[PDB]
This record gives sequence, structure tokens and C-alpha cells, in this order.
Amino acid sequence: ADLSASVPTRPAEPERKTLADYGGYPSALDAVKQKNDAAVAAYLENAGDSAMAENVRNEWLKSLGARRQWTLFAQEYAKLEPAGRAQEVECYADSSRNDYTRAAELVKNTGKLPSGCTKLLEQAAASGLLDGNDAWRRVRGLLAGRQTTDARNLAAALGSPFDGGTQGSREYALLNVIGKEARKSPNAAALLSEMESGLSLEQRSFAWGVLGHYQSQNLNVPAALDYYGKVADRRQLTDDQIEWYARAALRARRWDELASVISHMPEKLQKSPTWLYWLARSRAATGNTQEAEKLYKQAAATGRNFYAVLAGEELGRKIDTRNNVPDAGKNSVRRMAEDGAVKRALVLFQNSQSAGDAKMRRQAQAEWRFATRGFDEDKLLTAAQTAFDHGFYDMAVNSAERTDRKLNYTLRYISPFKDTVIRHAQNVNVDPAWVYGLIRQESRFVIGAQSRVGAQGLMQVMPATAREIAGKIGMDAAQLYTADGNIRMGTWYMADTKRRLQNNEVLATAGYNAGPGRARRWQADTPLEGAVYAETIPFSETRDYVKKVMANAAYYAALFGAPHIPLKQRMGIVPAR
Ligand SMILES: CC(=O)N[C@@H]1[C@@H](O)[C@H](O[C@@H]2O[C@H](CO)[C@@H](O[C@@H]3O[C@H](CO)[C@@H](O[C@@H]4O[C@H](CO)[C@@H](O)[C@H](O)[C@H]4NC(C)=O)[C@H](O)[C@H]3NC(C)=O)[C@H](O)[C@H]2NC(C)=O)[C@@H](CO)O[C@@H]1O
Ligand SMILES: CC(=O)N[C@@H]1[C@@H](O)[C@H](O)[C@@H](CO)O[C@H]1O
Repeated sequence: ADLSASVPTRPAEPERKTLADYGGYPSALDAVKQKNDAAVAAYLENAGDSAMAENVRNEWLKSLGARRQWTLFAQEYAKLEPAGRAQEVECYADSSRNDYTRAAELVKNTGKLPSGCTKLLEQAAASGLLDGNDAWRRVRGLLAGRQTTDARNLAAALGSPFDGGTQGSREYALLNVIGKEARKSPNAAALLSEMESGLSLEQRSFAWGVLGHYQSQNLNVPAALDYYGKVADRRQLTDDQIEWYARAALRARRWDELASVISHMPEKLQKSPTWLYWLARSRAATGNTQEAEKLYKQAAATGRNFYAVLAGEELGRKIDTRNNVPDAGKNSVRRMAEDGAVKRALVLFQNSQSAGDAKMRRQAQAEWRFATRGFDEDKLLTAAQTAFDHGFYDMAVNSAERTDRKLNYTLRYISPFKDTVIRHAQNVNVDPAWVYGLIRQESRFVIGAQSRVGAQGLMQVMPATAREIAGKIGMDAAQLYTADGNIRMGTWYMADTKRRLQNNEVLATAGYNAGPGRARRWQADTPLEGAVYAETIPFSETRDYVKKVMANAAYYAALFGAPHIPLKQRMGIVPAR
């Protein structure tokens, strides 16, 4: 195979123009918030075809839609690239044309939606254009999610308001069971059992789903399964509720019930790597061996993710990190940087480095995603190398991981900084592939990374945690902000957290992100299969984090040439508390 040399040649602008436009970008976003339409229009008038312009235009359109300025809205909406239109902007545009095409899928969402989309659904409901079953499921989901005003407004649009005498008032009164606080009460199940006979099938099913969901996410597995067992129509459940029913069944090793629950999930959820793999494990455990193999093949086909790897291992396939494509040609790598949109991203990236401007760097990321948005796989792999060469490490990974068939593992799983990471890992006796896997997920190798809550650097150590580490290993807490000190702190904390959690690497990974006390709370009174512990982590961020860090670690270990450790063995057994 050759990679194609075809690269885009979009109009380029001088560095001066890119930097001038960025100079005005924060003020343009402020002008949207201040409803200074003349200022926003002036910023966009001579903007390049950039992510800056797209972002300002999208934010402007949300404001124009909220203010029902439809002539100007329609004019600016048409200027967006279709794949660049924000969800809420699309909802406003369709609503302005009385087109409720999107409502049939949007109403399946049981949580907060942007205002334009929330209103699209209310308008569809008032015109009788919503499926009633789905609409009331959304009302219930909003009630259980403390979106009470949105629930009230949708019920009113359905013709049954909360202060009416009918269905809406009954749904609203059920907050004494399904409220965020009510559902935790020791008497919630007794209260629901007393009123059950007066509830509809759908109200009963949803309310038992709320109580089961709370118990399951609290890891009270027997009670969770008792409550979920009372759900007569499982399709009434929110997606989170039915996934937490599956998680309780998985954790209890109820393979039949797990398969039954998965069969009631939306098709989208059934076809996820998670539930393809665990349904396959259920079929294996019940002696449905050929069907297990079929499901493992489907899970393995979903990509490079945690469950695709575990599914491959059940088929006898181990990770193989050789590339199945050649390197991009160097002339194409050079010409890619000449494309106007790629150049703009590289200009903002390089100037963010030289000027120490973290906000400019974030907009450089946005320009990169914008520039590469439509790219076929050959262009993605070419642009990934362009990014890597310029030191734009997170965007090298971003572009390389977006392919489906053409795999360059050296750009998906970059490993800069080995002259620092490897020795710090060795010094505390921790697996370097695990450290690289953790860095990839934490920062994507961005030296200056800072999360919204203040986690800092390559290894995303919190200032309060850095303070404690510094006091234990003879450092100044400000070394958190240097690459070498950050890696020393993060590796030491991986090792210390592991020591505190029965020396288990799965617990340590969870504890790094959620705190050691959380990781320990999530253990059971008996041992847990490692992937079962991971899939039943109550915090969605940490659950996703553990699977991504451990899958990354498996790829790094293969690239590093370490003795082979199957991912299922890396997950191993999480000990009883
Ligand atoms: C929004 C979001 O999720 N951002 C995450 C960010 O949370 C991740 O950072 C991790 O956060 C967790 C949760 O706060 C940190 O856990 C705490 O860690 C400290 C230090 O180990 C624990 O305090 C100590 O507890 C012992 C036991 O009782 C006491 O003896 C000590 O006195 C006490 N020390 C101090 C200084 O108080 C604390 O209990 C943990 N919290 C909980 C709830 O268990 C964790 O350290 C932190 N990780 C790092 C590497 O800093 C971040 C990284 O994944 O990602 C996101 O930005
Ligand atoms: C810069 C930033 O926000 N990085 C976060 C990190 O803080 C978090 O621990 C991790 C969890 O998946 O996800 C990364 O994207």
C-alpha cells in the first residue's frame, strides 16, 4: 500500500492575519454575550474561514435564535460549514421553519438539552408530533435529573400540566419517590410499594428503575437487583438506568439476567463495545459458544478500545502494534502544512509556545480539529505526522486515532519524553507502559495542560495532591509546574496509591483519578474480576478513565517490546476489601 499524496490547498493567510484575528477572538465572544450584534458582525466580516469564525458564528446564532432574530439568523446559518453547525443552532434553524424532523430522535434523550433543542421538543409536543411513550419517558427523566422546569414545560406542551388534574400531576407527585434526595431514603422502596397499585405500568417501571439505579451506583448490588427486578417494562428506563441494571447483573455474575437486560436496551447501546463484549461473555458462560464467538468478532471490529481488545483475546488474538500503512511521504507532510487551515492552526500553536499563551493553544486545537474535520484516512495520517513534527503532540494523536482501517500505532501511541518518564517510572518500580498509558489519557502529552479544576501538567496532578507529595519526598510544591517535577510527582503518586490499595494496579488507576478512598469504596466483600470492577465504577469519568488507561498500557507495552501481558491479565483480579 501507498498512502495518497493528495492534500488540501485551502487559501492561506499571513501569520499576521491569523494573530490579528485571534487578538479579537475573545472580544467577539464577549460581544455575543453582551448582545452587541454590530461588534460580532464586524469581527466576522473579514475573518478567515477558521474555527474562530465558526465558533463565534455558532455562539452568535444561539443568541440570535433565543432572541428570535430570524432574518439575521438565517443569513448567518447558511455561512456555516454543515459539519460545523452546533446542535442547538440546528434545532433553532429547524424550529424557525416548523420542521420537527429531529424530534423523533431528540426525544429519546432523558437529560438536559440546550435551550434551542429543548424548545424544539416542546413545540413538537404541542403540535402532536411527538411519540407519547418517548415524550413521557423524557418528562420522567427530566424530573429524576432535577430538570424540573423543563419537565414541567414539556408536560404542559403535551397537554397534561403539573397543576392539571391528570397524568402530568401524577408524574410530578412521584418526586416523593424519584427525587434526587427522596430516592436515597431508606423508606423509598416501601413508599413506592405502597403506591404501586395506583401507578401506570410506565410510572411503576420508571420509579423502580430510579431506585435500582441509585442502589446499583451505590454498589448495594443485592438491593439493586431486587428493585430492578420489579421493572416490568425495561424500555421505560433511561439509558443510564438500564446500563446500571446490566452493571448490577454483571457484578453479581447473573449471566442470564445480564443477557436479558441487554436485549431490552436501545439498539445503539446493544451495539456498543461494552455490551457486545459482555453479552458475548454471557453467551460463553451459558454454553452458547458459537453466538459468543460471533459477538466477540463484532466487539473486536469496533476498533482499538478496551472491549475490542478483550474481545480479541477471547478469540485468541493479541494486540499487534505493527502499522498496516506506510509512513506518509515527506513532501506530503510538508505540503499539508501549507494548507490554509492547517497553517492557521500551526501558527496559533507555535505562537502559543513562544508567547506562553495557554488560551491561544486551546484555540490552536480548535483550528486543528476544524482543519482536519473532513479528512479521509490518508490525509489524517499525513496531518498526524505534520502535527508530530511541529511538537503538537495531542493533535498528532487526535488525527491518527480518527482512522478506522489504516493504523499507525506510532502516531496513535506517541511516546515522547522517554529520557524523563522511563527513569522516574523505574525509580518507583512501576510499569513504564502503564505510566505512558496514564499520560496519554491525562494530557495527551501536553506539557502545559491545566484542567478546569486545576489539575496540572503531563500527569494532571492536583495542587492539593502536589502539596502533599512535595511534603513527603522533599520537593517544593511549585515543581508541579515543571515537566520533570510533574513526572516525578505523578509516578510517585501512582506507586504510593498502589501501595495503599493492596498493591493492585486497577485499584491504583481508579484511585489516581478519584482518590484512593473512592477506589477502595468500590471494592466488594469478595474478589472482583478486574474488568467487572472497572465497568461498575460509579463515577462515569473514572470508569471511562480506567478502561482507557489500561487499554493504552497494553498498546504501549507492545510498542515497548515488553514480555507480553494480555489485557485480561493486566486487569487480573481486584481483591476483596
Ligand atoms: C473534576 C475531576 O474529576 N478532575 C480530576 C481530578 O479530580 C483528578 O485528580 C485527583 O482527584 C482526587 C479527588 O480529589 C484526588 O484524591 C484525593 O487525594 C488525596 C491525596 O491522596 C486524599 O487526601 C489524603 O487522604 C488521606 C487518607 O485519609 C489523609 O491521611 C491525608 O491527610 C489526605 N491528604 C490531604 C492533603 O488532604 C483524598 O482523600 C483524595 N480524595 C478522595 C475523595 O479520596 C487525587 O489525589 C487527584 N489525583 C492527582 C494525581 O492529583 C485528576 C487526575 O486524574 O484528573 C481530573 O482533573
Ligand atoms: C486537561 C484535562 O482536562 N485533562 C483531563 C484530565 O484532567 C482528566 O484526569 C482525564 C480523565 O479522563 O481527562 C483529561 O482529558
